[PDB]
Amino acid sequence: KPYECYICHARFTQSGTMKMHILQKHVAKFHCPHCDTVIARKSDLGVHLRKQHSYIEQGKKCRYCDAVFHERYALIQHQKSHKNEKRFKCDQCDYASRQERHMIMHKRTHTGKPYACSHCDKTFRQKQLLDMHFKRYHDPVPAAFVCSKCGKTFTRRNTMARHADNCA
DNA sequence: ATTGCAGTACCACATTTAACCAGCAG
DNA sequence: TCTGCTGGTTAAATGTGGTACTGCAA
Ligand SMILES: [Zn+2]
Ligand SMILES: [Zn+2]
Ligand SMILES: [Zn+2]
Ligand SMILES: [Zn+2]
Ligand SMILES: [Zn+2]
Ligand SMILES: [Zn+2]
Repeated sequence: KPYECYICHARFTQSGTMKMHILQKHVAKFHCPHCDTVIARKSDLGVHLRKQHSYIEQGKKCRYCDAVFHERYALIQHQKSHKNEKRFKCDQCDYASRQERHMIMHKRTHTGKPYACSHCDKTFRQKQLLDMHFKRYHDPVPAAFVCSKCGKTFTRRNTMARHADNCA
């Protein structure tokens, strides 16, 4: 199918689309009257505001918040007020978590320890991350953390680092 | 010197979603 | 030709999560 584009030899089925390629490469508007976005093609602006800016009859709720919105753009934009913010406040105590998983663990301290070692009568509140009890006690290598140059060893980086600050 | 615990930092992997783009009917 | 739609394709942001790390207080 013709017709080849002269500067760059597309490759287009119909002339109108080819001239569209000359316009795109080979720029253009358009700016959504309501939001600050810009769209390549006008028809794509059409879809943008048939999807972001149509009145939704039953409002949607924020994932983190109690705000409802009847506009999609308004809804997402709001969820912005929640990004990189502590979005999971805790009812019993004033601790807040950016991620829910953490909120669940914190809860456990208030609502008491369902992780249990197979080999021992030990229950760990947090997730497996405390089944590293398993590595230490049911014992397949603690980390060295060597200082320089005194060559001393520490079981923890931070302590070693502090020591390294003033050593000879 | 240390460790366990609660909670954070870091960094990688999986998901979503909104514009792109070609082609099309009217 | 011209205009407005589409469905499927493409990446950037964000959710998800593993884990090493930390600060605190035994
Ligand atoms: Zn060209
Ligand atoms: Zn808009
Ligand atoms: Zn909200
Ligand atoms: Zn709490
Ligand atoms: Zn055990
Ligand atoms: Zn040293």
